[PDB]
Amino acid sequence: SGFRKMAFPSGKVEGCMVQVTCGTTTLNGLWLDDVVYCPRHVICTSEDMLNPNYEDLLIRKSNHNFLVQAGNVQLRVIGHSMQNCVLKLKVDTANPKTPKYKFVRIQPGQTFSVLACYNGSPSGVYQCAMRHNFTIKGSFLNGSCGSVGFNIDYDCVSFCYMHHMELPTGVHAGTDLEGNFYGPFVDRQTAQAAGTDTTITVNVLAWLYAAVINGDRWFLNRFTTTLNDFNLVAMKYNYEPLTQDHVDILGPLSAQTGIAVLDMCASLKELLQNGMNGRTILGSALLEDEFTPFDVVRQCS
Amino acid sequence: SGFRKMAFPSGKVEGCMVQVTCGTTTLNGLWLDDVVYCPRHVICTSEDMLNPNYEDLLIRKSNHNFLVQAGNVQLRVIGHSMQNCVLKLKVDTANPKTPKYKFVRIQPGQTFSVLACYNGSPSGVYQCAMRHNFTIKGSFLNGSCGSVGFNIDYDCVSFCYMHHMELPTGVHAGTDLEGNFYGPFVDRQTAQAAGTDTTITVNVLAWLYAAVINGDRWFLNRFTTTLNDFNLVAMKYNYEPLTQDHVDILGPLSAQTGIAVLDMCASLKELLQNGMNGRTILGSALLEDEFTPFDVVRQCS
Ligand SMILES: COCCOc1cncc(-n2c(=O)[nH]/c(=N\c3cc4cn(C)nc4cc3Cl)n(Cc3cc(C#N)ccc3C)c2=O)c1
Ligand SMILES: COCCOc1cncc(-n2c(=O)[nH]/c(=N\c3cc4cn(C)nc4cc3Cl)n(Cc3cc(C#N)ccc3C)c2=O)c1
Repeated sequence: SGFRKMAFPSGKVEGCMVQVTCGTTTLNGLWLDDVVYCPRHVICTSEDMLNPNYEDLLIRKSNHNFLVQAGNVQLRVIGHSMQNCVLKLKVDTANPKTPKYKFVRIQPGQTFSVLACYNGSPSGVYQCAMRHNFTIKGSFLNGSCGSVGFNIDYDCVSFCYMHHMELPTGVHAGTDLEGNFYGPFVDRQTAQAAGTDTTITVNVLAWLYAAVINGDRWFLNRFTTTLNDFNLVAMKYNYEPLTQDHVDILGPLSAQTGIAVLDMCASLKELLQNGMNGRTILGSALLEDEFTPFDVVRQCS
Repeated sequence: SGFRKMAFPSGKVEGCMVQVTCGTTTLNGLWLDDVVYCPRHVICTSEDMLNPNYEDLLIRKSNHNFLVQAGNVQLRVIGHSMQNCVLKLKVDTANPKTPKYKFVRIQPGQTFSVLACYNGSPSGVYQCAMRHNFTIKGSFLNGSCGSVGFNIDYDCVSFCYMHHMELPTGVHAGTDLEGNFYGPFVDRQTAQAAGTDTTITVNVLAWLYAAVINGDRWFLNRFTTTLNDFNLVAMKYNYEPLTQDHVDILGPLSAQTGIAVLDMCASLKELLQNGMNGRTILGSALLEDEFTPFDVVRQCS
């Protein structure tokens, strides 16, 4: 029993973190086979960071301008190129610790583990969700750029996020490992703002099922509702509209608990309209939306 | 910016997890140098588990009754002994991945990372705190016995917890790595109950400082209080009494935020007496007590 914000074991990724330095600008990189991936912002000097022309800055560099350190071992850079907002540094040694891996792009509402790193050294691991506005609410300090987000399935690491910057609201923006930003953000020092966000409804319902599996039942009721009346209430509370595919994905949890999906939606409507009255669910006093149905099944089955 | 429940990177521990099987009873073990540590309950058959005499059960075993598997490699058991509630299996191969390590026992209110494992295979990592009643609120399913809790300091893994059982309330009990239980629990199938718990006050104040560092300020006030009037309110809300050593430990966070410790205690008193009024702190609607001052400093500095 129990339900926690659980990350994937981080070892497979720890073995790929390195430090990349260009001049006095430094950040983290990801070493897979004989390639090091990192944010292209590393080629910026202090005066370049406000409004850089990255093609211009890159053509003025050569391989020896990039110092890559894996532990204490310096890796020799033998090629460089730019791929969207990521730099690819070809090195003369293939990383012996390379796991099986994939570069995947994720959808809003999906979760992943983040390995926060500084100076190429991993410091901590936690779970994140990609928000509807394509930001993540991470925990990153100065020097964390190039830290990666990932999921693990059968020894295969699917990398989905590399961290670039913090926005003024304190949330985080980055790219997939192909260098393409999540959301309408650019790697320049402009005051950029995250768009409006919404609550991920299917995740809240998955978490309510997790609560039932773990013995919190107080929010259940004999009421039911229709999908459209539920969505009429969701809209009023800034919740994503629930779709039939969402209902479908919740099928397994519904079966294992014996609470029909639209019944649990009736529960959620009541919770949105009346609050929790000093009561908690799985140790939380608000409705949690950063657990996917898959996350719930993994921890509760 | 940002504040998350952050675990230590788990790789150093992943390299030490193995599976231990005795008859048809199986669980996880920890392989360090040429020794495998695991819960002694593994020597119990189904009929032994209710009321076992472990000395009797152990003397009836020989080395070949223990099957230890590290990945697909079977490790040959060459000695066995019992140390309190842990079994030590000497194997003929020293684990090449052994990190620098220590066996330490922790105090209520201290936190640690848990690497949840099944069949010797790590599945997830999360942060836990040792409660005042010596339980932890973990996330463990059947087969998780032998999973370990740890902290990491400068490449040294301090192991502090090995998981044994779930109590009827769904919280978790286990031992230090010397085999000595945290709390008044025994490794037998008796209905055992966790004693009363309290809220860890110094941790709540540390978390309020984390909130200020991250820009949540709404709960601050010009009020102040004395330690004893604060404690008079704490007692009423089942909070641990705050001591001068706690005030001392909060010194650094107080300095970096410029909010005196007893000022923040005035804030906490107001929060306990009036609640939060639909407002949140660091994304939570209740007062969080599983972050130590050290945890806060690590993530916010
Ligand atoms: C309470 O803490 C508040 C700060 O927290 C943070 C959380 N996440 C990230 C950061 N962060 C950083 O650390 N560096 C950071 N620029 C840098 C500054 C540097 C100074 N030297 C010597 N070398 C440096 C390397 C970088 Cl890259 N930029 C800005 C940024 C980074 C990238 C990338 N890639 C792309 C575009 C931008 C505008 C940032 O946003 C800070
Ligand atoms: C929603 O889930 C509810 C269950 O969640 C859990 C969370 N934590 C732990 C458990 N758990 C388990 O997994 N096994 C478990 N006994 C076992 C049963 C087994 C069957 N075979 C084939 N082999 C087994 C090995 C174990 Cl050890 N015991 C009980 C227990 C274990 C130890 C140890 N060491 C010492 C004393 C006791 C009484 C337990 O409490 C279950």
